[PDB]
Amino acid sequence: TLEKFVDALPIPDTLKPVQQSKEKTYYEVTMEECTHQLHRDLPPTRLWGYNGLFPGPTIEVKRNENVYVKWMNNLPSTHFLPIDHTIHEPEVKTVVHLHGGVTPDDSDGYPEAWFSKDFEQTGPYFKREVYHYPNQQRGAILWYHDHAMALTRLNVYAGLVGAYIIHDPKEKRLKLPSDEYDVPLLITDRTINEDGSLFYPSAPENPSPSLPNPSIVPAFCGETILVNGKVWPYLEVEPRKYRFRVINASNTRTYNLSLDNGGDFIQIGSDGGLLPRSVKLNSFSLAPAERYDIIIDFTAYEGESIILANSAGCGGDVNPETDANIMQFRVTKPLAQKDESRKPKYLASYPSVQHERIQNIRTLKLAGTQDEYGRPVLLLNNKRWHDPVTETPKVGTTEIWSIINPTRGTHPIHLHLVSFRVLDRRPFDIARYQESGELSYTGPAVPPPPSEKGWKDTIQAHAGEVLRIAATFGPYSGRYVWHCHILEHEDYDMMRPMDITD
Ligand SMILES: CCn1/c(=N/N=c2\sc3cc(S(=O)(=O)O)ccc3n2CC)sc2cc(S(=O)(=O)O)ccc21
Ligand SMILES: [Cu+]
Ligand SMILES: [Cu+]
Ligand SMILES: [Cu+]
Ligand SMILES: [Cu+]
Repeated sequence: TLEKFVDALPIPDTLKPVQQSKEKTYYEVTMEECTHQLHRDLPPTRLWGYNGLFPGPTIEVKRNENVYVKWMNNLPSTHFLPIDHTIHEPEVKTVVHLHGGVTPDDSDGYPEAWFSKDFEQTGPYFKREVYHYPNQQRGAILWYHDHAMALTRLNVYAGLVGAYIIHDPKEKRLKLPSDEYDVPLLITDRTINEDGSLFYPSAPENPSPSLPNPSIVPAFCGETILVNGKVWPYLEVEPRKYRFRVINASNTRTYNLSLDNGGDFIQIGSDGGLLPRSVKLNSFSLAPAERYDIIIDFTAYEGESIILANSAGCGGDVNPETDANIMQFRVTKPLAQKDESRKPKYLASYPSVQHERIQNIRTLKLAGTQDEYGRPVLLLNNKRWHDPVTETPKVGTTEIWSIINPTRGTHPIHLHLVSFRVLDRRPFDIARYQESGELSYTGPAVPPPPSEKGWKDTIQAHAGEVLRIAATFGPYSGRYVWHCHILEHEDYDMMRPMDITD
């Protein structure tokens, strides 16, 4: 296996606009098949990249900056990863979703607003080529990726991901580490063949001969961990405070991260922006699509090599030699200047300041059935994607969603458009729920830890629990989605439409 910590961490370039004025910023991003070396000892890997880059370029905006991005498909007409034709027209369909984006519906990248090369064919919900992001939201770490119906796991695995950072200039005063000392970390697990080509499985192992070929799989666990498009890389840092925007851009894998010298992370931010108060943590779980905005203070570790480690298994216990490792920091870079950054305690106003009336309470179950080939089909509330819409909140109103998970594992549940608050989690009797539908608690409600006291948009719903969240649906109305962000689940078929009505 590949030797750890021999390639420098790439820092993706910030995308430059094609046109910019005070009224409007316009970008163009083209999806391209490209080859890049993922490790010193591999031949170049054929990938699909935004502007031919993996990850895609980092886009940086200000709060309320009036942004447009023409996302274009210039990919080949055939995929290179295995497509299962029985879970759902051109073969290659793409659509770009800005995850976390407070976005009008027709710029949100609905799964059925896909487009093939040069927009030759378009899905039935396509309206526009040039997406509009008015960015009328809290400063935060967002990220962009493909969201095409029934291909999301493949197109994302192929390399279609990037970071998108919204900067609110009212946050400048906190003096958090900035510029060179503010670094995104997009984490993606991959399996890589000897010839350097990506491996994505064609079928579960020990395929029942009942199975079609290719067959979707319910979960994907990569052998190797990349950050910013390199296998187990190293970052030289100066002995001072750094901010990192940590984004789990992996298909299935959840990470549980720590520093091997026992140092602390200082979490300043969640999916939806700055927490009200910074939190000192030794470790943290980060499931697909969650983001953690953290300060790491390398001040006291000059000269040290410090591994960002991982304790969470994927399909097994972590292997100390492989997936127990993420990346390595080397505190050997000389100070370019005095560390004037800060790690304040007092970051933002609490979400609990808000007093909204509860218009409605939805009860949603995570469940599934079995198809004609014997495979698990994962379903939100026992509905298929294609069934008539049932989650129909009214614009401007607040709902509590109770999410009941009687399955064996966690699902990271994600709602488009909004960020939301975490109210609490509560264990329940699974066997009883499965036998009779009746909901009996085995213990009291647990409120969120401080990490979850701010704004979230992707939230881990653990097994044998009920999770309650509270969201205000707005400011736009329209047609959006909600889904498990395990892409293998999402595509079959753990994704529903969500209509925010007027
Ligand atoms: C429940 C969702 N889910 C999986 N489902 N797939 C299943 S469950 C299952 C049971 C049987 S049985 O009934 O014959 O026993 C046969 C086939 C099955 N398959 C098909 C292969 S695999 C998975 C891994 C992780 S992890 O990777 O994050 O640890 C997380 C969540 C996951
Ligand atoms: Cu996403
Ligand atoms: Cu999203
Ligand atoms: Cu799931
Ligand atoms: Cu989504």
